[PDB]
Amino acid sequence: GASPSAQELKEQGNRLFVGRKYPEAAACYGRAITRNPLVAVYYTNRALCYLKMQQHEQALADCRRALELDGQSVKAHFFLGQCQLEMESYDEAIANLQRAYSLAKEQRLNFGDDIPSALRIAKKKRWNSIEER
Ligand SMILES: *CC(=O)Nc1ccc(NC(=O)C*)cc1
Repeated sequence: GASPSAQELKEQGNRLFVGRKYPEAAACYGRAITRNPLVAVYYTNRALCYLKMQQHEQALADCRRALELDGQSVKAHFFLGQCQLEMESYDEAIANLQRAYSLAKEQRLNFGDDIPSALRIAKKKRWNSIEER
């Protein structure tokens, strides 16, 4: 009988995630959330688990909750944008990826070419969507 802290469950979820045990990692992050539900990173951790499993509605809800808790979160806007892109909500996806870019610059955070690459892909898939449909 030990009940772990939220941070311990987060670390446990990280190890499960690296092992590609995403349902188990998601459940770990969920148990961290119940212990401290005001911590936005636990929600973006779980949202990435759901994205790996193509659970878009759950990933969307976690990203939106992370933004309620931290409206300036680069990660929440980025994974929200990715989720929306996979759901083909192209204009919302691009707008959230642009917000992630602007916030990362404001916050002095280096993500290499991650955000420009996501933006370029999102725009190209949007245009391809239209050039066909
Ligand atoms: C704890 C840890 O290493 N997590 C982690 C998160 C994300 C990724 N990369 C992708 O999902 C593409 C690797 C490891």
